Amino acid sequence: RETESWKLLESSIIYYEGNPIGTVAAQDPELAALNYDQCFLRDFVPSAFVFLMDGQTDIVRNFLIETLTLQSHEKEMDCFQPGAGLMPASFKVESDGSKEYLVADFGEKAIARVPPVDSCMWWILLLRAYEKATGDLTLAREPKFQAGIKLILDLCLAHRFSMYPTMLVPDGAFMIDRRMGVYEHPLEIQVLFYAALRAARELLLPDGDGEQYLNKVHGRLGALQYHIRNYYWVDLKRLREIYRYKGNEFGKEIANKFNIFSQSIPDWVIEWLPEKGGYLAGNLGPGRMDFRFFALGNLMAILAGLASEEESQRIMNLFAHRWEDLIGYMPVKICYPALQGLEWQIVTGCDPKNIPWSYHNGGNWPVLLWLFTAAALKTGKVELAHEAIAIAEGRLSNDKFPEYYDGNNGRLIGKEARIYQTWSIAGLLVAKQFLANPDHVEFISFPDTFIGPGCSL
Amino acid sequence: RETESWKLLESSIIYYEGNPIGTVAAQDPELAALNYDQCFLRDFVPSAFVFLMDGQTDIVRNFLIETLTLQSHEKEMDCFQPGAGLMPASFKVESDGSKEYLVADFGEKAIARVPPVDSCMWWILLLRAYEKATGDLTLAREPKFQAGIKLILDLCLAHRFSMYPTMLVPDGAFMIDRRMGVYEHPLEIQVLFYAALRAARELLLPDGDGEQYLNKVHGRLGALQYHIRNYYWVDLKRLREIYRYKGNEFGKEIANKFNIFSQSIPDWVIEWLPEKGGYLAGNLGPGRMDFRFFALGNLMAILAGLASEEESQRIMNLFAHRWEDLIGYMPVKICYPALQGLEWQIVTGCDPKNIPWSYHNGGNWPVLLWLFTAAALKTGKVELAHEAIAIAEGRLSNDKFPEYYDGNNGRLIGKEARIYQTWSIAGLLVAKQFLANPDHVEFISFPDTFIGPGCSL
Amino acid sequence: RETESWKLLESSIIYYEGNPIGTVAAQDPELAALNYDQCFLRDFVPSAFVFLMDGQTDIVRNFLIETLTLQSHEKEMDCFQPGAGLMPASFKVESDGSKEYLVADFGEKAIARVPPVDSCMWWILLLRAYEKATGDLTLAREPKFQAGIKLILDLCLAHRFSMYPTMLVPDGAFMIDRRMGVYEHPLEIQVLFYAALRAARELLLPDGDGEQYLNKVHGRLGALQYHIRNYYWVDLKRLREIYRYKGNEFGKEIANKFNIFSQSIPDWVIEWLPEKGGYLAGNLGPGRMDFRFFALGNLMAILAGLASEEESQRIMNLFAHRWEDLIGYMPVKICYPALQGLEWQIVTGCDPKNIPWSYHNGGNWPVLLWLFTAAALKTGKVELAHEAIAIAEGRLSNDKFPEYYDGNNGRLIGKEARIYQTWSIAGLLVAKQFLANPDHVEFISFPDTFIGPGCSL
Repeated sequence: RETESWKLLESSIIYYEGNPIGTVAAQDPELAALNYDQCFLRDFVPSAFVFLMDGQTDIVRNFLIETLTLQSHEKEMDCFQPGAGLMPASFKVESDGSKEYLVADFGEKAIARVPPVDSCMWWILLLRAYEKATGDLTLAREPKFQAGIKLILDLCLAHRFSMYPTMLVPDGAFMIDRRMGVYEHPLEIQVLFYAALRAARELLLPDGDGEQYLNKVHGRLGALQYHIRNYYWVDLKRLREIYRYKGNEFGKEIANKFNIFSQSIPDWVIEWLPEKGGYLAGNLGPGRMDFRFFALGNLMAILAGLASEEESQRIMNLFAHRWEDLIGYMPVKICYPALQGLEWQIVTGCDPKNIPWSYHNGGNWPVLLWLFTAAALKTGKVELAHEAIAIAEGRLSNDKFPEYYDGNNGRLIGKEARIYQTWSIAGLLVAKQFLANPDHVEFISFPDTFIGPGCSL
Repeated sequence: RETESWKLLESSIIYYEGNPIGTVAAQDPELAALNYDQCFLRDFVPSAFVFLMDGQTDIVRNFLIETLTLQSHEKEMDCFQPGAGLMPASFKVESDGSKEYLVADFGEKAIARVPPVDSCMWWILLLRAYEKATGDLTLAREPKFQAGIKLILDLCLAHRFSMYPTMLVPDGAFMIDRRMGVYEHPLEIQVLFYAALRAARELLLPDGDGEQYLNKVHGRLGALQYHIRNYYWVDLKRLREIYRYKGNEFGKEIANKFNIFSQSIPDWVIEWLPEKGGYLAGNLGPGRMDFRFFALGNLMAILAGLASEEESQRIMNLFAHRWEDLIGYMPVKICYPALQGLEWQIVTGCDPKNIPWSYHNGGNWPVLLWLFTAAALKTGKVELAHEAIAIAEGRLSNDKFPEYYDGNNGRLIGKEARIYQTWSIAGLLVAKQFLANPDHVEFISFPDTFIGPGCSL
Repeated sequence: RETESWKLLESSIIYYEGNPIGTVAAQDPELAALNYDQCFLRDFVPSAFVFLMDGQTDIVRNFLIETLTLQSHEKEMDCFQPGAGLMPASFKVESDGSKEYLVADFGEKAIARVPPVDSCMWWILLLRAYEKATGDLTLAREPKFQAGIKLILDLCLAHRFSMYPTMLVPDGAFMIDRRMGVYEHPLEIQVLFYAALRAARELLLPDGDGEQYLNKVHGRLGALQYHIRNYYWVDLKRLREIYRYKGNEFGKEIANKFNIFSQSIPDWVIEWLPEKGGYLAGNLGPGRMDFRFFALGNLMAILAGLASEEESQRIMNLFAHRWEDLIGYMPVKICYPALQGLEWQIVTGCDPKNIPWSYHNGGNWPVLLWLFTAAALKTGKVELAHEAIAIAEGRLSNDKFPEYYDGNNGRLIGKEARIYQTWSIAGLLVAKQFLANPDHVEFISFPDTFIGPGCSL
C-alpha cells in the first residue's frame, strides 16, 4: 500500500538467498544497530500478522521454516547444551565474502544471558496463525514441523521438583528480557504456555507417539487453567480473602497455600480496583504474590480463552476505569505500577535502563496495541479499541514510531528508545486491520474458552 | 486618598532633611524592628509606582538622588572593597544629637553577608520608570546619574572565566536573600540583568564614551537573550529532548552542552506542564538545570520583552492550568515546588525560616501580584488579573497585610511574616491602579521585544 | 633515567613542529582517547616538574610559550567572549594534510562547559617554578610574558558585588571539573589564587603599570589571607564556637557573619578531628560552610605559605591521625567524606561518574602524592612521605598507573579510571625526586610566610 507505515515495514524486511525471511527490530539511523539489526522472533509476530492479512504469506512461511531449521543448530556455552527444543531469541543474515548464512542467538550471546523462553511459544502460535489465515494444513503436518513441536513440548512439559503446573523460569525470560523481578512463574510465560499448548492441541497428529503428547498436553492444560484461574486471579472479593489469610498454614486443606502474608500486600491495589474490575496477577510462588498488573499476559489470556468470559469482562472494565494508568498518552503500559526508589535498586539491580516509569519498569509500549485491539473486539468493546488507536495514531508518525514511551502516562518518548521500531509500526497496522476486519482476530485467538473449575478438563 | 492602604503607605514614608526619601519595609508594632525599619531598594520599587501613578514624584526623585549618592559611599569589609557601582540593599536615617545622616547596608551588615545584586538593577528600572511616568528627562541625563549608570554597567559587564553570557552570583543574591539553592545563574538575576540593559540602552547618552557602553550593552543583550531563551526554556517538546539527551557529550557542536542527566529530571514536572504551557527554568550551570518555576523572573520576562509573545502566552497558560499551585489562596507563589525533607536540609543548610512551603521555599507573596497583573494585562488576559486581585483583596486587609503566606496553596499566614508589610500594601494598590489604567504598565515594561533567533541582535 | 616510569612519561610527550610542547593526559590502549589525547594544563604541572629536575627544560619553556600564544586565541561561545587572560583547560596538536596547528579548549568544548579557572593560576606557578629551577629570568620578563600575567591578574582581581575577597566560580572550576558542590568559593581556587598572587609579586616588573599591579596584588593578598585563615579554619576550638553560634545575626560586629546554623554541622567532623589536628574548610558562602576535607587545597596552602607554621603542623597532625581515611591503600583521598544517598543525587545531579567514594566524590588520587610529599618535607615529617610513597610504589606499576582509586580506603581501582595516566606516573616520580633532593620543593613552595593577623599585610 501507499502508507508510510507500509513502506517502512517493506524496508525492514530481511532477505536471505533472495528470499524474505524476517524483519529487523528497528531502522534507527543515528543509533548503531548493534543487536537491533537482528530479527527477533517475538518482534516478528506482529510483522507476520500484517503480511498474513495483506495476502503475501511467503515471508511468514519462510520465517517459520528457517526458525525451525535454526532449532537444529548446535547451541553451547561452556560445554553445556540446553534442550533441543529451544528456539532462538533472534537471528540475522551474515556473509563471509563468498556466501550468506544465518547466525542466531539462543541466549549464549544475549545480554545477561537471558533465555528466550517465550520465542518457542510464539513460534507455535505463529504457526497456527499461518495455518488459520492461509488454510495451508500441510506445512504444520510435515514431519520436520511435527518433530520440532514435540521438541518444544518436551522442554515445556519437562518434569519438576515442584507441585506447580506452571513453568519455572529465571528473570527476563520473555518480552521483558532484563532483570525486573519477573523470575519464577511470571504470568506472561504461563499464558503463552497455555496458549501454545492449546495451539499444539490443534496442530498435532495422533500418529505414532502423537497420541501420547496430546494426552500430556490435555492433562497439563487442565491443571494450568485451574492453577492460574484460582491462584493468580485478583479482585475485591479475592483480595478480601487474602487480606484475612492466617500465616504459616500447613496441610492439604488450607486457604493460604503459598503463605502470602497480608501485610505484604501494597496499599495501592485496594483503591485501584473498580468494584467490577479484576485481573490476573504478575506472579506467584513460595511466599510470593506479585500484584503488579501485566498487560500482555492479561490481554493474551482473554485471547487464549484462558480468562473466563466474565473474567475477560472484568479485565476490560479495569482498563476502562484505569484508562490513564493503562493507556494514557500511548497504549499500552507494559506493567503497573513502576518499581520505585529502593525497590528499583533491589529488584532490577540498579539497571539504569529500567528506572521508574521507563522501558519494562512501567513504560508505555506501542506494539501492545495489537493485543489490546484484538482483546477489545473479542469482548465486544470496540469504543475502547477506537480510542486506543486514535491516541497512538496521533503521535507515532510524528514521533517516528519510537520503540517505547516513558512516564506515569506515557508523555515522554522512551529514554533510550530506538526510532522506527518495527513492531511499533506493525503494532498500529495490525490494530487498524483488526478494526477493518474483526474476523482476522480468529487466527490468534481461540473460539471457545477451554477452562473449568476443575483441575482436569 | 481615604483608602486604608493609602494611609498606611503614607505613614510608611521616610523623611530626611524634611524631605520624603523612601518607605520602610514594614510597620509591625509587636515585632522588633530589626532591619525592617530600614528602606530596601527592592521594596521601594512597588511603593514608587503607587506615587508615580498618583503624581507625587518628589519621593521617587529624592530616593533616586540619595541612592546615587549612597553608591559613592566607601563600603568595606575586612579591608576588601567591592566594585564601586554596588547599590545597597537598604538604608535608614541615623542621627547623632546634632545632625541627620544616611547609613546604608551594601551586604557588609546583611545576614549571611548576602550581596544585593538585584538592587542596582532595580534602581535602573526605577530610574526609567520615573522618566516614562513623569516625562522629566533631566534627572537621567545629569552627570552624576550617567556616571552611576556607567558604574553599574562596569560591574555587570565585567569579564568572566566562564563562557556563559549570564551573571554569576553567590546564593541569596536577589529578592530571595537567603540560601535557597539560587546560587550561580538564577533566572531572577538574568532577567533583571537583561531588563536593566534595555533600560540603560534608552537612558544612556552617546556623548563621550556613551557609544562604547551602548555597543557592549547591545552585544550582551543579544547573547543573553539567546542563552536564556534556548537553554532555560521549558515545555513538553523541550523536555522530551532533554530526557533523551546522552551523557558526557564533548565538543562545540553537541546537544547536551551542560551535561544534564535525565534521571535527575524530577518527577513532578512532566505531569505538571499543560499541553500548551511553558516556563523559564530557575537556573542553569555546569551539570545543573533547576526545574523549579520562579514567578518573578517568569513574569518579569514577559514585561521586559525577553519572552516572546508566544512564550509569554505559554507562561500565562501555565498559570491558568496550575492556578491552585501558583495562586491558590493568595497570589503569587514565589517558586514551585518547595524543597522538602532531606532536600530542604542539604540545599538551605537547615534554614528554619525557609521550611517547606514557607517564605522563599514556596511561600505565597502578595507583592508579586503587581508583576502578575502587569503581565496579565500585557498578555491580554484581564480575567486572570481580576480573579487574582479578588483573592488578595479577600484576605489582605483582614489579615493586616502579612509579608507572606505559607502552605501548598498559601492557606496559612507566613510563620514569621511581618504584618503591615509595605510592599504587600503597595503591591495591591499598584495592581488595582494597573487595572483602572492598563497604560501605566508601559513604565515598567517594553512594548517591543528586543530578541532574535541568533546571538547577535 | 632508565626506570619504567621514565619511559611511559617519554611516550606521553607531544611534539609540535619538531619540539616537545606537552604531554597527553593518559595512554590507555583499550579506551578511545577522547579528551585525554590532549594536554591539560593542570596535568602537565607534575610532568613539567620531572623535566625541571631531570635537566631537560625545553619542553617546559616551550609549553609556557605555546600556552601564552593560546591566551591570545579568540575564544567564544554563542557570540559571547570571556576575559583575554583566560587560559585553556587543554590543547592538542592537529594537522591538515601538510600543516600542524594547535587546537585548544577554553571551556567552549568542555563537558558541561566547565571553566578551567585553575589552569591560568597553575600557568603562573609553573612559570615561577621554571624560573627558579633553571635561572632563566629573561622568559618571564619578556614583554609578552609580562602582558599575559597582567591579563590573568585582570580577570582574577576583577570587581565584585560581594564583600568576600575570595574568587567566585561555578561548579567544576578546578581539578574537580564536574558538578560536586564546589561552586561559590572552593578552597582550592582561593589557595591557588593566593599562591598565584605571590608568584606574580616575584615575577612582575615594576616599570610601567607593573607597580599598580603589585599594589593591587599586595592589598588583595593581605585581605585574602585574613579571610581564609579566620573563616575557613576548622579545629575543635572553632567548631565549639560555631556550634554555639546564634542564627540570623545582623550587622558588622557579629560572630556568625555568614549565618551558619549549628544543626547543619555534620556528625562526622566532631569525632574525626584529633585534639591537635586542624584543616581549612572546603567552602564558605552565605549560610554555608562545607566541612568536607579537601586534600589539594590544604596541602597546597602549606606550600604556598598561606598556612601558618602551627596551622601546617595541625594539618599534618590530621593526616597522621586519619591516615586510613586520607591515605588508606592509595594516597591521596581527594576529599573526605563522600556524598552518599540522596545527598549524592541532589548535589551532583545523579552524576554516575561521581558515585560515593568514586572519582571526585572521595576517590583516591595518585597524582596528589607529589603535593603530600612536598608538604611533609616542608613540615619536617619525612616518615609520612616515605610511607605514602611505599604504599603507592606497592600497587601503581602492577595496576598500570591508574588515574584514580575508589572505596573508603582506595582499595578499588577507579571505576572508570584510565590506565597509564600521565600525572599518576609523574606524581610518583615527582615525589621520589623530592625525597631524594628536598631542596627542589623550593620552586613550587614559598620559603617565607606572607600572612598577617590583620586584614592588611
